[PDB]
Amino acid sequence: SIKIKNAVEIEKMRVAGRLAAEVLEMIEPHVKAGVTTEELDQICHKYITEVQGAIPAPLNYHGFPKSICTSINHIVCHGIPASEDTYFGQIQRPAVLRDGDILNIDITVIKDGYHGDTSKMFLIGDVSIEDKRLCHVAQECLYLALKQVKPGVQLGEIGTTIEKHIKTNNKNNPRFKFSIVRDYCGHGIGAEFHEEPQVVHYKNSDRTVLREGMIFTIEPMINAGKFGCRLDDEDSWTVYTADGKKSAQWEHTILVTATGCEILTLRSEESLPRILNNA
Ligand code: NA
Repeated sequence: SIKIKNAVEIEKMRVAGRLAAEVLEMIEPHVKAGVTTEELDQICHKYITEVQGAIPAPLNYHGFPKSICTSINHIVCHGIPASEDTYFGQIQRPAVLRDGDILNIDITVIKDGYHGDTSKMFLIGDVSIEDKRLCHVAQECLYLALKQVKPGVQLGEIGTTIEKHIKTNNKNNPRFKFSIVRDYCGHGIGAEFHEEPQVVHYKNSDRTVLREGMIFTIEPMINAGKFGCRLDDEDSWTVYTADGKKSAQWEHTILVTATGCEILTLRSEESLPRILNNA
């Protein structure tokens, strides 16, 4: 059943959302060539627990071995912080940032029983034009989906909007053609991490109607190659592009308002309004 948050729950979700954004703002100066994902995990864990008085959800509730997810390059999602680069057979399982890398840091914070879920891309040193375009177009996908959100809109319009943007990108930029990951989706979020509904990022005809008070994530994963993914069966978590090309993701937790949406995880650096009037 999809939850409609009451005024008290919305305020707690606003606090959780800001805390999750704050972690991403705090960590930025630590993100650079030669730092391990393990170090970033230690700094975030300590900040979340000691400064925010909050909980890292993945470590405590999801059976994740660390506090944050750190996905580099061809890792799509659920990269595991570590101190050393390892291998899944022939596939690199990176842990140490290099010039030219792209990194997603994925933060899920709980404060007073409510969740804030967000992620962003960081560009490490001099990143190629193709990697910049991938990160940029993935963020455009999130931002354009947000512009469609208001009461009465069918859920399928989110993925339909994202796929329309990627189709246009691919028609206009044959050198920088992208695909949408199909295996992972956004989701209702609140008192529980995984609530209804499921939010797919590709073209679909889901007729679920958005209502004021619903809270859910939009988190499109865009691949520089084909859409397919491969799960690390050794560590249970790491998801790779099946073709070894890079992948980028941006996520916000969002509240449906009377006329649009509120971006609970908005960061200070973003040129996106915290409250969109899409009416
Ligand atoms: Na990636």
